[PDB]
Amino acid sequence: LKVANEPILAFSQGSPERDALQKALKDLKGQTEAIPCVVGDEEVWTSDIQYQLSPFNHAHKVAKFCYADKALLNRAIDAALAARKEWDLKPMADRAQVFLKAADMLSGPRRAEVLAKTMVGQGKTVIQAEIDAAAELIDFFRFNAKFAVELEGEQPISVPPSTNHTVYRGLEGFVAAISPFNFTAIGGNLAGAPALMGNVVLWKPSDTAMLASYAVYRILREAGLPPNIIQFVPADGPTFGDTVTSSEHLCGINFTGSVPTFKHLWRQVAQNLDRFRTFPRLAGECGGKNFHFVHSSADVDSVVSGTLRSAFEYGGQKCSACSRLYVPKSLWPQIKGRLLEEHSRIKVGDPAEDFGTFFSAVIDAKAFARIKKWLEHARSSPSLSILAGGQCNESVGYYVEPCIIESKDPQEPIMKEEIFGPVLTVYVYPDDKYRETLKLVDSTTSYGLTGAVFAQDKAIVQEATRMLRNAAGNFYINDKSTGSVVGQQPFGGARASGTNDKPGGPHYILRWTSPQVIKETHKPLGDWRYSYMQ
Amino acid sequence: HMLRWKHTSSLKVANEPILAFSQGSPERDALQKALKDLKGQTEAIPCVVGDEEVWTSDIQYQLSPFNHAHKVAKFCYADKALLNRAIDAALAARKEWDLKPMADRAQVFLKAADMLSGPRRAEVLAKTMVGQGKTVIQAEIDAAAELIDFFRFNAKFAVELEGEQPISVPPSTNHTVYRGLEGFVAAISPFNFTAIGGNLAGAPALMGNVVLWKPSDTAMLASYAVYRILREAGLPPNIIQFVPADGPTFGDTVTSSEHLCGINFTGSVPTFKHLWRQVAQNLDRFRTFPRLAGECGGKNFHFVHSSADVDSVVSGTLRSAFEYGGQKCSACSRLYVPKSLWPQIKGRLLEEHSRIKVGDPAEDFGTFFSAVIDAKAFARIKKWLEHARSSPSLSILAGGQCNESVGYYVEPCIIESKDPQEPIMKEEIFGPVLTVYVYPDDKYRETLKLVDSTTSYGLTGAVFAQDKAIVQEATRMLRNAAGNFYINDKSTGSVVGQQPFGGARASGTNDKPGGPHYILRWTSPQVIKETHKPLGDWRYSYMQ
Repeated sequence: LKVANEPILAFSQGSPERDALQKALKDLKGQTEAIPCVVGDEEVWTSDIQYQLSPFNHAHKVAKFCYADKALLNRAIDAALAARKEWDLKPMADRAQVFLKAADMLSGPRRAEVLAKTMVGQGKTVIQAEIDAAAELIDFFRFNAKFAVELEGEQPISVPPSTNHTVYRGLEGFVAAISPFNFTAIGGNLAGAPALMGNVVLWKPSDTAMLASYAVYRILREAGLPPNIIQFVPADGPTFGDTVTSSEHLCGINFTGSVPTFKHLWRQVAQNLDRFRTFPRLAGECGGKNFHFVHSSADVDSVVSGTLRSAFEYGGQKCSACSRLYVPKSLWPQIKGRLLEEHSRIKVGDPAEDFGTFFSAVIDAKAFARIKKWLEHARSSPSLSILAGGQCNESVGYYVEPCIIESKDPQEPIMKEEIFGPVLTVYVYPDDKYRETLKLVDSTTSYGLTGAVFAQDKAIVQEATRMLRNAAGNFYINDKSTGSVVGQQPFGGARASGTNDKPGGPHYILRWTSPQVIKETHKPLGDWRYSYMQ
Repeated sequence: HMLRWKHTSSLKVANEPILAFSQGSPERDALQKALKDLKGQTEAIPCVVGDEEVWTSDIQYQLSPFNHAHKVAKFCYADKALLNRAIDAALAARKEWDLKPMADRAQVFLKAADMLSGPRRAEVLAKTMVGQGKTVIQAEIDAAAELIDFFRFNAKFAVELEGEQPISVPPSTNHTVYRGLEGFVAAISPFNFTAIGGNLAGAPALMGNVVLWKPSDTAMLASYAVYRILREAGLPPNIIQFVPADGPTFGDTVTSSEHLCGINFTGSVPTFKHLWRQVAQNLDRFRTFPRLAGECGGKNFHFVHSSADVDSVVSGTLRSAFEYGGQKCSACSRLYVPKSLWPQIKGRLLEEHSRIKVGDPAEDFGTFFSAVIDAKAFARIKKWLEHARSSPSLSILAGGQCNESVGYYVEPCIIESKDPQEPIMKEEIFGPVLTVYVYPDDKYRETLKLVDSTTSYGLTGAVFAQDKAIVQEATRMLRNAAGNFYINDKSTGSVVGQQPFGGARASGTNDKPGGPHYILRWTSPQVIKETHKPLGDWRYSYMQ
């Protein structure tokens, strides 16, 4: 199966895509969608009513949904389990066709819709929605389809008089998919990739991405996904976790989110290990405290633009966002001056009404409060100085200005802890301490997700690459630490950053299949004795 | 381009040929000599950390299963201090080993494979026969063929994996580095296959990991032989630490280290679950999330349809149930037979049964299988034989005796159950004990469901049938009852590269050692993107 990456559109004035997106945005203005839980084809409402708010205008309730209770979740499990055998017995190609059709729909007639719902519901600007809800999701669907179809061609050796064949079975049981607010595409992949491999899934989408998540769900159903293969089950986090880890039929958890939550689920599975019919597979992509490391030979313009984008795009709400910048003293006057000047030109505002907006409000009240706590810490710490930004205002939306901080302490808590907000901390190191500082990049935090080195000196790049081998699972030379592209930079890292199953690459789907090998022998067997025994 | 990437190589390997050991053959003469080399000998096997041979006070003996007066090895359990010293030294060796080209790491295993194939073949076979109680052919498919195949095929899979690279588009170049896991891996191997110990420790090492290998007490002699061959083949010090130990003690120590990054386990389900829980308990101490791999037991079936070839059923079932005393994770322990064929099959099984020779595999090559592994195994099997006599649902059709005066000798035993849910149909015995359930022909479908639902396991199984429609139906119905499924062949004897081995349900994590994907559990890939042009502005054109 031949596939290539979905083009990223330019959205120039008067372009078809810009016109379509403007209309789709208008289609959502003032609208609230009532989004039910979906079990099979049944739309189910509980009394546990919840609302998703537009981050940049929280008066706008973009969706009303509800939390599935334990009983509803248990029903969803039973219904899914009953549909699994037939789905798993379907040829891989037939299952792939659903995702390829969904991809075509997202590429064309549904593009504007999913972009708009991601913009209005999650607070993304045009381009951030485009690389996510369109390109990345489309790529996940097309590339995983290719990988899965080609996996069936990975067959063992047959020697006469026997024929051997590997059957890539889905896992027996159900998979729980738990997706984060920050990428529409990640939800699609967490539920979609296991389903592609013959699994059935309870999908708990993020509250704060409900609108776009349901849009993806409906597209999958319209593209031909049968009932009870993916159940759409928003729920209270703990309740969902407690329920799925209590079922003897749990066979996997596909998680993206916080370290402590993933650890909790892992421990719940371990506590209940004697109840399960098989050993559940846990996949978890968690956060990072990602670096941009600058050598004195760096191209300053690239450092500045790459760092502004990595640190501040989508309000810094990326697992891969740069939050610690290491700069040699010799380059600091240039980089400081340029960062502060460009900072003053960044527009924070309504991304639907003003396409000039660089980034918008953070996701919700809780994120706003957490980020404010870090800004307050930056105003308190003896080693920290806010160079620019630091303002926030939640009267209309959850607006946090981009903030640039200098730390005199390379080990300050702000250098170690993931904020998930538009907060960049800079540490200036003496040029003659480059090596010691590279070691600090590696040793300071608990994370291992992304990092970049900016340098134009080959020996330096080779040395830094070797030294930072385990400091970053996605490592960048002269580029920003965010924006991995499916099939080009498979994404993930180790240390505390998760299990590193590399979604976006060819091996990810292997976590969602439990292979069976069939040997058929075409001639009757001989005696049980062996010739040497005579 | 500041980073330059090498062309990846390819590797041509094929399965190691099984030798015939005919009279007057060089391999038979060599094996006889190697067996004589062991007669009356006790090897003192130390712990090895780096290149240092270390002894502790916890002295242990390995006995020859068929002559337990013969202590084939004296070894010792590493204490917690020594295990922690081994961890420290392995960790200090890891970065250099991980940075070695995959092809250089592969060379060690290819050299070891050649040594095992040729000059060391008789040695590892003899040590497996004498120490684990295997017959010639069981040792051959194991200590030679399978171990050699693991080393060669995994080397091929690993070298070729580096050719799996992502797409690059201007202005950037993307490359995947297949890093070893950061930390150490604990490998915990079982008594029943010499080859499994080699794979459990060796596969992670091949992928740039460092390993503490706790071999099975009852396979110490052969295991140390493999370890020595690896070192001789060029494995550097501190890459695989040879550390026999008390099982609980070993598990407590490795799961208490912040640097644990994997456990590669084959053995009992309860032990695997215990380790899994210990890792979960210590989750907050680890630098990264440890990867647990576990292959555990089965309760494997041969299912017979009325259309089956009777002779194939009988011979395949006798081998599956009784070879190596049924001490295989894949051994047939439940036989389902249709009433129409039971008179023929029963007659044949009983006749052939009476011809099975149990005895000393070193002294008498006529031996079909020998003693079970140890006193513990003997005791357990004895209790099951007693259960068969006591249970009103069970009847012993053949065998049923045992004698531990010289070796742990158990006759092959065939039992009929009238109850398809009898405990003996559910619980793994790991002994030469076959249970048969006879079902009415017209209930074959209902009976297929019973095959699927009766046990907690999903490892191996076979269907014997000449009807295509039936084979297709059974194959669909039994999809999750067996990770290795056989049509008209016995349920044991998977061959590397041909039948990748493993199963789910209670039988383990099913990572399919023997196949091309197993090595992926032991690498944590990094992707490097190098961009070759300056970046532009931070703004985008649509924002204008």
